Amino acid sequence: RPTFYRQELNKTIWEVPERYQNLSPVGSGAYGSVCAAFDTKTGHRVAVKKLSRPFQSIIHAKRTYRELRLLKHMKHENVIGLLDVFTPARSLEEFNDVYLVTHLMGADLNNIVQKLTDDHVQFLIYQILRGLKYIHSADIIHRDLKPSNLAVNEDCELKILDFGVATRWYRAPEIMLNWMHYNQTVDIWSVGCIMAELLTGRTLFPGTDHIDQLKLILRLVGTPGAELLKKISSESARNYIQSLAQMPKMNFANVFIGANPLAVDLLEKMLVLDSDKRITAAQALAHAYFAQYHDPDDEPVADPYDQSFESRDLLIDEWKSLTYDEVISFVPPP
Ligand SMILES: Nc1c(C(=O)NCc2ccc(C(=O)NCCCC3CCCCC3)cc2)cnn1-c1ccccc1
Ligand code: NA
Repeated sequence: RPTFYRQELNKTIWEVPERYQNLSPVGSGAYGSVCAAFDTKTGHRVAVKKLSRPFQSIIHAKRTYRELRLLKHMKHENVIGLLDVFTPARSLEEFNDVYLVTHLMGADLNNIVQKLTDDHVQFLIYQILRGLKYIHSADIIHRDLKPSNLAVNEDCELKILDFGVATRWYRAPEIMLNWMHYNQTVDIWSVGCIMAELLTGRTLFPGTDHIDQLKLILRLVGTPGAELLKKISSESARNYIQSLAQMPKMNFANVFIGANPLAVDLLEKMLVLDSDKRITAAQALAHAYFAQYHDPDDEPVADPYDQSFESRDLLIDEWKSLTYDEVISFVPPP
């Protein structure tokens, strides 16, 4: 077990291994309680996140466990990974604080987007889809993909993260309200909204609320057809839909005027209202738009992820003990 040192940063106490030096708060609360640090083991800059009141309630304790399980799972170039997790505690009874260490990323896509060049759009969306193929293969759904959850270094290498840009702007209509029926392609909707905004410089669906959000979405993609309406089990949802004056699907070529026609064709496949018909991440990687980058031998799937804990109703100290187990069993990447 390593030697720790104590300091106070912008109102928060930080007890970290001497391995991590030169701690400097980043963002403000945008990312949580996060410090840029120098990792003396590797000679790389890292980010250290100290979880806030991780075991204050059952729900905090389960969120803490969930975050650590997800982070320990992720082993892909386009997904944030866990470099280290540590507690200053020497025992479970002493255990109250959880620090996570990741790569320090350069900028988010919110603090980048001005238009981008079509080549930079191809590469960034390619990497998002490559990461999504990976987490979708583990039956993980991001559910809050948006530009602030995407980080990109000066080299344009991109990682998917979740720090949690209104979420509603990027959210699939089927999970805008009554979230009882959806699939992995809720994330593909979000990618379509992100790609549109990289191409145009403008939020595609800047809804002021959930009702304005659905209105903007149906304006572009049209009101549900007969085939989709047959699949809506919520009577309230059906009554809302069928009370709207009918609207045709726009020709996306007439909306994204001047865009690469292959980018427009991929947007048409991502922003399909019917989630049964929406392109998957694996399918989208094989789309002609990514001809320059697609390598079907270098788009790996994930190991299976046991999310059986999500269904469990446990006490604070149980979630705490499980979290402690995961800290102890952590094996750093080589
Ligand atoms: N602020 C940070 C950090 C940071 O906070 N690291 C620490 C950090 C800790 C956790 C996460 C995270 O994602 N928890 C959820 C994990 C599982 C999801 C992964 C995705 C798929 C769905 C499951 C993220 C970060 C690193 N770089 N920058 C940074 C960025 C831009 C500019 C300047 C600095
Ligand atoms: Na979403």
